[PDB]
Amino acid sequence: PKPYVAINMAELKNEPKTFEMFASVGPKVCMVTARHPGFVGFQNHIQIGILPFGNRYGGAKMDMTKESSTVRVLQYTFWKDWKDHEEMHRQNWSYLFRLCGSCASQMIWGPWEPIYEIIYANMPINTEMTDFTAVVGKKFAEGKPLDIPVISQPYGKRVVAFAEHSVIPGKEKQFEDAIVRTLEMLKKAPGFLGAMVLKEIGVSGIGSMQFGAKGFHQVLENPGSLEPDPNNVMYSVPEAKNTPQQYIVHVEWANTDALMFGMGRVLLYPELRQVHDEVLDTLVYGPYIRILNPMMEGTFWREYLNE
Amino acid sequence: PKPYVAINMAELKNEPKTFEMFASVGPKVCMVTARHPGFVGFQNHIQIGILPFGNRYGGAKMDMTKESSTVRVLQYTFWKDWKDHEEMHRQNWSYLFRLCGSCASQMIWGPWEPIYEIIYANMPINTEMTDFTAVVGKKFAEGKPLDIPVISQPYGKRVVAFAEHSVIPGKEKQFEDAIVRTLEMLKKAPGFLGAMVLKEIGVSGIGSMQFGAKGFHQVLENPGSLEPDPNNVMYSVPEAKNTPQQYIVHVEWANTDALMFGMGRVLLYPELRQVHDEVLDTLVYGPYIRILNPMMEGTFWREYLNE
Amino acid sequence: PKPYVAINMAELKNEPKTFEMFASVGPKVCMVTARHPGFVGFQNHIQIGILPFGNRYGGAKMDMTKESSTVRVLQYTFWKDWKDHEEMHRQNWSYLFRLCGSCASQMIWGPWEPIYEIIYANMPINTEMTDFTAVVGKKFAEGKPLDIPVISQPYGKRVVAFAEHSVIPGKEKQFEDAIVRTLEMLKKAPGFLGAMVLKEIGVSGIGSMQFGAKGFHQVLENPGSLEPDPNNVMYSVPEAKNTPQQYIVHVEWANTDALMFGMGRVLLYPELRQVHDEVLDTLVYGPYIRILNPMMEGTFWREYLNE
Amino acid sequence: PKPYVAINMAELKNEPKTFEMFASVGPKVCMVTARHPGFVGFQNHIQIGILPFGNRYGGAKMDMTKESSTVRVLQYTFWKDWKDHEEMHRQNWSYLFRLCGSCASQMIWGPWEPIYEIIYANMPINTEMTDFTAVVGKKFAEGKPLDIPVISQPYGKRVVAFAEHSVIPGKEKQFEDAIVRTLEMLKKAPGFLGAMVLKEIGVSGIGSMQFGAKGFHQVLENPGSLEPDPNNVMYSVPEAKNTPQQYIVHVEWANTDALMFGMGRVLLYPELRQVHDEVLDTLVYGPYIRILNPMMEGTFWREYLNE
Ligand SMILES: [Fe+3]
Ligand SMILES: [Fe+3]
Ligand SMILES: [Fe+3]
Ligand SMILES: [Fe+3]
Repeated sequence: PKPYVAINMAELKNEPKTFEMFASVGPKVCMVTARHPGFVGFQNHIQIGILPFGNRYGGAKMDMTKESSTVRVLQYTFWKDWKDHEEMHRQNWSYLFRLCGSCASQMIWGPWEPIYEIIYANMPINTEMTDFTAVVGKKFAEGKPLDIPVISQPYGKRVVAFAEHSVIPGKEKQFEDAIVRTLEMLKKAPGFLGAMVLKEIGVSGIGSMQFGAKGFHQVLENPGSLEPDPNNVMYSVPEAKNTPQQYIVHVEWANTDALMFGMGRVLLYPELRQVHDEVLDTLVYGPYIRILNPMMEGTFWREYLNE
Repeated sequence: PKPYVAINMAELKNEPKTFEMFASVGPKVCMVTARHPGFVGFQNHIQIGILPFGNRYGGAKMDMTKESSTVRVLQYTFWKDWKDHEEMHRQNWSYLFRLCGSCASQMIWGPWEPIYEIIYANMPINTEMTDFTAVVGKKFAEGKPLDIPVISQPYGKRVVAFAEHSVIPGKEKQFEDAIVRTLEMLKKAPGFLGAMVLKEIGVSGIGSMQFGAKGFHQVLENPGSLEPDPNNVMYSVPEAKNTPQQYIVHVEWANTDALMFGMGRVLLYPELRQVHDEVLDTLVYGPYIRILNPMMEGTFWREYLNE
Repeated sequence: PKPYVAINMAELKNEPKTFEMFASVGPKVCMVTARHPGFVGFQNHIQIGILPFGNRYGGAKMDMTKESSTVRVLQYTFWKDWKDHEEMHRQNWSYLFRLCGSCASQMIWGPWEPIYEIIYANMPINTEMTDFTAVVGKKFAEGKPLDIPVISQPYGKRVVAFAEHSVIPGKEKQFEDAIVRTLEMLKKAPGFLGAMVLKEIGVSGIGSMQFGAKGFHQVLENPGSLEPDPNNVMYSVPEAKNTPQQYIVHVEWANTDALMFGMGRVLLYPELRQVHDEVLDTLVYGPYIRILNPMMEGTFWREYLNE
Repeated sequence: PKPYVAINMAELKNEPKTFEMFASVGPKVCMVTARHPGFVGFQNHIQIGILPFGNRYGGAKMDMTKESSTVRVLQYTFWKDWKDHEEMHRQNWSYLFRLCGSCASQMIWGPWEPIYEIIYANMPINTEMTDFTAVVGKKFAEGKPLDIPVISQPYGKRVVAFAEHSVIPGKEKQFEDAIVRTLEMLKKAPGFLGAMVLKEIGVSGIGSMQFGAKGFHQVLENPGSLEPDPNNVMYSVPEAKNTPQQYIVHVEWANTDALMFGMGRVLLYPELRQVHDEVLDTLVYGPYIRILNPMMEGTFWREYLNE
């Protein structure tokens, strides 16, 4: 079934010490989240650049890692029910806060953790290049050759287009119908590895370290080993849901060229351009497209999705 | 009277070429906006850093300009009626679009231009250190020594704390009452040069280059001298107003130390901490505090403000 | 069905500034061409070298990019009807001319844009190495394993042999019959990714910036933002068709070794050599073979071709 | 059938001279062992690093080869009957001892050669990327597409997780049941190339150069060409079997990322975590996971395994 998605967002200094603590702390956080039975997996991204759209963002490029002073992370966690995420955070607060707190020395902005429902998904299981022979064999044995997916390689060996959209109030239905039509046509592009549409349903205060006054002072005053009152979150997840409605259109690609010209198909192929024009007519903000590298992931979230 | 405020936000490459075109294009844009009789001035900022809040944002410091790969600009324009801003853009579209278009090669994100109402303002006219003798003389001659302001130096010789807040729906009145009480007490801090509270009323589609499909293609395809159809904006300013409600708390200071410890008074002075805790209890997001340098400005906006 | 092909040819300085504007202007031109419903895609090439034929062109080699002072571009655009190309140019002249005009500082020769009919095509859809599992699955599901193509990777991950021929008047039928026989046999060579034969039907005056006196002076005198009169083109496309008849034999290959020895099959394999000798007997000029890298492309032109 | 496994372990100086004599002497030893008809193959490993488990072993990383002063070897030889191994050593002692003796100048610890029975095996034949077409063709021809394996590339082109476990006396049955359930689920991870569980049955005294007093002095006093009395080994293989019972869990992976996150599946996937927790409850020591590179191997041992 379709899981819910929490996306933890933050911006940190682009330096070795940051990536070192990614390697130490990251696995720990993931292991703690896996204590909850509603946890079905994760996909953690580093932003490597921004899609320039010709020279609309002429200062950007798809890979800005060698020049950027900061690094943005987007950590997806997947949940059977979005309430599982909230429960997991509270049940494991002593660990999560202290783990996430150790990132402080590198932090510039965040954490900020919106919650999403998946309203459309065409996402395959991941496989390594070593796997495809056994997959093909099994699918033919089952008489289901149509269920043979593309090869979507895990652990940093593909790229993601993270397209931000906010929609004019009242035009949500038009956006959702048109974007699904768009993605159904987009899958013809070479190197297309899957797409899903995420619709924000709210924000996790606790995941964003957004407390009332009491928790705010505890966060600021913390020596590192004393958690804020997790009960001092002043709003529920849906209470923080944004209007204009926010969506993420998440599209995966074999490589950044396939991404650039593949996403470009909505501009370059007249038949698809006409369909995607219906998406553009609904927007308050966007499309703004971040280029992401899915480096650390628990690939079994796609097994839950596709069962 | 209180003007409305448009704030044009963008992120550009932090390099000499960016600042060179600031010097060339900036004045032109300002001269064009001054064509509209509703224009009462401007205050253009560069972000120089982020308030770290101890080590809450331990990767940040108040002046990150020497290390940052990007520069964020926040360009305030002041208007008798916010509709003046929208009309100005449309009436002078051929000039403005082609001027702002020349920034493309340096752009990474933006432009994004929310519109605000001022719900509280305690902001003096600017004066240079050369002016204060005449100001003192004039005010005593008129029998109005209470009207002698602090010395708030224009053109990059003071700093701004730009504090972002979003508020839980239903708590706006609690937020506004408490933040005004806070700022009324905050003005006692040494080096305090004024404060105002900005409340978002919407977003300018045209100022944000956010069009329907037609305008979107015209923007991407533009050689530099062909404006998109300005009539292709699909939403009004109020249709894009965010819920949760967004506020900017804008506080000006003599220098970055006075800023750090002055803003810090809301944490460090128990009486004020109690008042400001009422603000904290209302928030979905924030406070997130950007450190700004007001470099280019038309100081007469404060003359309109203070009559 | 078979589309018509326009090939825009130009020679520019081989330096970073040229490739930077390829990246800036290129996408824009492509987005503009896609405004016309008869546009079915594109394939843009950079020449990387010349096939030396042993030492017939002993000063040449297949990759001369590190030593050449110039770079030649060959930009294919594909059209349902060749008149669509002409119509597109005229309808979008203000954008196209200003876009192409910005290349001026790097230009040494061109643009020159002959138009071609395709008289033979054996060209597969492009696929990334990630795609083939799904393609195989789909074709077996449909009971059409013979329709499983070779893997022809898009976006610079294969190479093209661009073979220029001009034919003795009266020998066109012999050339065409023999070259098709040749290519039908050539497809047995390892790493063969497809072939097509293009027959010139004329030249686009507007795409070649070839006007009468009025337009000529407008081009020379242009500050960059004032298009020449597009009605000052003095000849129709067929009026410029060359006699001797010109052809392009366009053959795609996995890599430059497969290209060299694969094309060489028409000299090295006695049975194929006898067939290809019938081609050679018809020539006024050629074969002259440019080595091309297809870097930027709209791969959906092959979907139109093979539907 | 399942062969028995002898694993020769040693630690040597990490320098070119060590690898040079690996290349000279290594093949010789393998040729001598192949004199015995019970020999069914071998898989020789170099340890390239240690799995850090987040920062549990924070001084370790998966590839420590550029920094380490030593290199550990683990040389698997496979035998129809474990007694064949003992027989081979004694029958060919003059060659083996003089061959292994030439390693002396580089040795820091070892040799130590435990013997194991395989209690679980899910291990495919090796294939190069060049082979899979013919493999697929053959299996479909035989009507057995389910017997198409993953591509497990020989000769250094994959990696091994070498997981050491020792089990509480009385808990061997629980360990063995749980670890098999674990590995049966683990095979779902991307890039999983096979697994087996080795259970120690004893230690080869002769393979470990562990003699009585007489042989000890002969070893120490040897000029290089005088073997110790091979009959002076004072214990049989089973007499040296350890309690607590020792196991090796041997898992092969496409690459070190697939290894890290794949092995990590027993921590990150809740369903598998519950199963694997039953393994953890039985342990005296471990899991300690060495990262191995299978460089030199006789791949036909897997043909014997899978018949
Ligand atoms: Fe979370
Ligand atoms: Fe504006
Ligand atoms: Fe053209
Ligand atoms: Fe041995």
